[PDB]
Amino acid sequence: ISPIFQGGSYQLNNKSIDISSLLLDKLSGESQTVVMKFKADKPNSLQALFGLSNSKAGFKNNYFSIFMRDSGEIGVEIRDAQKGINYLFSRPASLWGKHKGQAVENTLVFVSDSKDKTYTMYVNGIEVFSETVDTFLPISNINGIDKATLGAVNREGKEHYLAKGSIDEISLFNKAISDQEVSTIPLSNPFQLIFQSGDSTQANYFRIPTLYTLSSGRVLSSIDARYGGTHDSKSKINIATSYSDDNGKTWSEPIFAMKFNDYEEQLVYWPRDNKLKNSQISGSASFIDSSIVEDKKSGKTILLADVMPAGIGNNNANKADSGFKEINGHYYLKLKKNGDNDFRYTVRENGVVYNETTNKPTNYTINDKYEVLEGGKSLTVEQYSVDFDSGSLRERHNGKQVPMNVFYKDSLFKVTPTNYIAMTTSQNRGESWEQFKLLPPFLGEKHNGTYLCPGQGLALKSSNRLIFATYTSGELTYLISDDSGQTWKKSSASIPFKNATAEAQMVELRDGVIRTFFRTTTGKIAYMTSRDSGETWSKVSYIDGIQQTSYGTQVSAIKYSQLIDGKEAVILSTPNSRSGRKGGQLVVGLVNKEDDSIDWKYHYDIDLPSYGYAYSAITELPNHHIGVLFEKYDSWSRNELHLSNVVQYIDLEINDLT
Ligand SMILES: O=S(=O)(O)CCNCC1CCCCC1
Repeated sequence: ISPIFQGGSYQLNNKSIDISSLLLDKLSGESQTVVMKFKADKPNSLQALFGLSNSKAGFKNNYFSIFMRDSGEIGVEIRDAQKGINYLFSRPASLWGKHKGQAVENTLVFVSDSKDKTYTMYVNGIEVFSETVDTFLPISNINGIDKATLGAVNREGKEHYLAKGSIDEISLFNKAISDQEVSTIPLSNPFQLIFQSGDSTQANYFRIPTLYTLSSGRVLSSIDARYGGTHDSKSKINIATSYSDDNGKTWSEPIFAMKFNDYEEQLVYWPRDNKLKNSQISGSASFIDSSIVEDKKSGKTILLADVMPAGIGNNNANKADSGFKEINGHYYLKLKKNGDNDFRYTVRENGVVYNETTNKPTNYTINDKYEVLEGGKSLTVEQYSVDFDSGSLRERHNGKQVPMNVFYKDSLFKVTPTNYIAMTTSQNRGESWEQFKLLPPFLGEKHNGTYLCPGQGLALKSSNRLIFATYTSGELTYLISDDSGQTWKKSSASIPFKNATAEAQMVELRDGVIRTFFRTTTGKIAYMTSRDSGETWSKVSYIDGIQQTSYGTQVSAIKYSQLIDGKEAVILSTPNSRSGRKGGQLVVGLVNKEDDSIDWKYHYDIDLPSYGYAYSAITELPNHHIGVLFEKYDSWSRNELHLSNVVQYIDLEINDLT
């Protein structure tokens, strides 16, 4: 259908533009669509892009607005004091501000559908909210509307919520356009999606991105596919992967690298209201925080992640138990059988379940998928599904049988309720993944596993050495393999912190010389150095010129292949803010060959200082461009939980950064 009104190139310079005579008499019927292409790289704190109001004295609360905040939040108000209606719908972190220093043209589509009684907002091709109401308020049925306004709302004759920005194009339709029609509207997106709601993972949420460039030229990404909102474990979370063979222009449909099936893969809209938002899937096993490296020698791609048994997360994990029993120099996985108070079993060689009290093998075995067999026959459990149909979160059996896994709630034999690290490998560069295997304890029988640092492992350039950083209380614990990941040893580097989330990423400054950058509790990013390929580590120092919050945020880092200003270069990706997870930057450091110190010379702004930026992944793409996959929202904020499609990918060139 043709638009009833269309205008363009409006500059919003803290002065409203009146379009009443062009639009108001054209509005008819109870359904409308607004399509608006707009820029705002220096927004006010709160500003209206579009308003329909009763501007008469005594009717200040009779209006419709489309508004934004300098946080990147988008929203609408629909109000009529006579009808007693005051709707306010919004979602944080919905907008772009700048990309490569130029203002981004955001494409906004707002559908007011009277038949459905639903208000739906899309920005940049992403649905950010869809709200169904009991009593529908058509945007043009507001009592006494007499002004149509761009860049403010006219209330009682005055300009409220003045906007700074521009509207390149605005169209209105006297119809609620269908989802199919919305999808045909052209976009000018500065970003891509690799993982997204509705894809093959069927997760509605995603966190903790990784990127790694393989020697073939293929670029690989992994991620937490989070089902029960954006919550850390305890929850349902799988590790998913996708790859690109064209320098990041397109990406394969995701597959899983690690997955559990005790709960259904459900695409669920997790509630965002204050009463329900902390609802958390509490009976599911999960994976969380993945990291990838490529092994030159074997050709294998190796991926590690934390594993959490049913109902377990960092919070309630059995500290003081590895989950393993050491028996004459070997670690065996412990099991507790239904009805016992203690863990009287171990998993011996060939998956044989052994009774530690009677010292006899049982007629139970654990296969390579950690599934329980009895007399060689596969046992099963019934799968759970989740719903909020009763007004609160419900977890219940759904009629479907799946293999009984020792990480599951319903399993006859259960592992120790603590955190583990698992490893999987791919021999076809991410096209498929082998069944995962648990790594052994590294810090003793009665110490819970260390926590994997998400992002990349490190493959040393002049040897076969592989290193994955992990952390625990009081130290970074580096896991080192010289045999393609078949065996691992630890290298402990104490840090002056108790219980910090010390997420660490490494760069090889030169042969044998490793610099590790890591998150702390001090508001500054820290670093340490190894000059012997990770055997021993320096004391801790801190980077100046970058701010983090007290709780900190994961940081990613690479050694760039090409010289910059004649020097070896490291690139760092992090929020640069003392206030929240926002103000995303790539910081380019030039290495001083004399002393290995780094001159942090260039700071590239990913988007606005006030716009969200949390966990991130960076890689040098085969064409020497930089790929960034990152959480474009404040993933700490309790106001920004459970947003869909905020993990986004962008392509940059080195000249963009300098
Ligand atoms: O809250 S954030 O800093 O965004 C994420 C922190 N996750 C913590 C970590 C999760 C997996 C293993 C236990 C600890």
